Amino acid sequence: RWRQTWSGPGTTKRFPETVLARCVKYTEIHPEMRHVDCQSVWDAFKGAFISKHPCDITEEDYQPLMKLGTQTVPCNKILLWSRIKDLAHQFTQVQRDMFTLEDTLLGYLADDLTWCGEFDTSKINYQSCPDWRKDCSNNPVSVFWKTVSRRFAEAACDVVHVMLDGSRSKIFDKDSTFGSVEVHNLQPEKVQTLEAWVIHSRDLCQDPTIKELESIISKRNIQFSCKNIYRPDKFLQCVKNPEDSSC
Ligand SMILES: N=c1c2ncn3c2ncn1[C@@H]1C[C@H](COP(=O)(O)OP(=O)(O)OC[C@H]2O[C@@H]3[C@H](O)[C@@H]2O)[C@@H](O)[C@H]1O
Repeated sequence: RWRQTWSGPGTTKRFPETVLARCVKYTEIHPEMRHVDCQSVWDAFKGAFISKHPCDITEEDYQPLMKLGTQTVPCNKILLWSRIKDLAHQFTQVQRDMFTLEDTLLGYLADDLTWCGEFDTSKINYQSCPDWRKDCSNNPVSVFWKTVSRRFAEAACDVVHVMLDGSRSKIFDKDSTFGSVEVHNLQPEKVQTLEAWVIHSRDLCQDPTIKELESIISKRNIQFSCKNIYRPDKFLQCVKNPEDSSC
């Protein structure tokens, strides 16, 4: 009452209604998902975490949802990112030069939301949810993202791009979802090159954590490439209008 069970913020208000509406909106826009039944998608989502202990969630819990959300993405146009979501989304919005995970049905449904249930009750917990660090890593949100990020990385081919935040302490972070899940699930048989865009001065492509990334991916038999983006404001402007003196 004046203290909560878990350390993290509770489930987003109107969670059920929100997921359902996002599904409707997504399926009206994208024609190849125009057949999906959103009620059953919701049912599948619910079934992954309702009445389950929010610290004992597994990837199998989410397989019904994964099956319903199966989607073909252009394998050579994938954009990954770490800790730099705003720029990555503004970029893909211009002319769909690339696809991020949130441009998929499943990524779109869950983006920016929090959720969890309770053991031996079918109630949603609007009070609090497990914190990944203080409480447990096997919570419904962390497990959802690990499962979908894995499959998304497995679908990539040819040249794969990643946006990284050059202002952070660790530009490449081995403990992030990109560093711990996506880099290890790219398929060397299909992926020719990983190219990083370091968003800002110095040559950050010489930064020690970037040399670590290069070494990791080279040892997987994948080529590594890196570019500095010194002025992200100018860069976005060039994407919208490559017809510019500055560009
Ligand atoms: N889009 C997305 C996402 N949205 C929320 N979370 C997440 N994790 C991963 N991704 C995808 C994976 C990668 C990397 O995303 P990252 O920034 O490196 O992840 P982090 O470690 O900083 O997230 C902390 C916390 O937030 C969620 C995670 O589950 C975590 O619990 C992107 O390309 C994207 O496709």
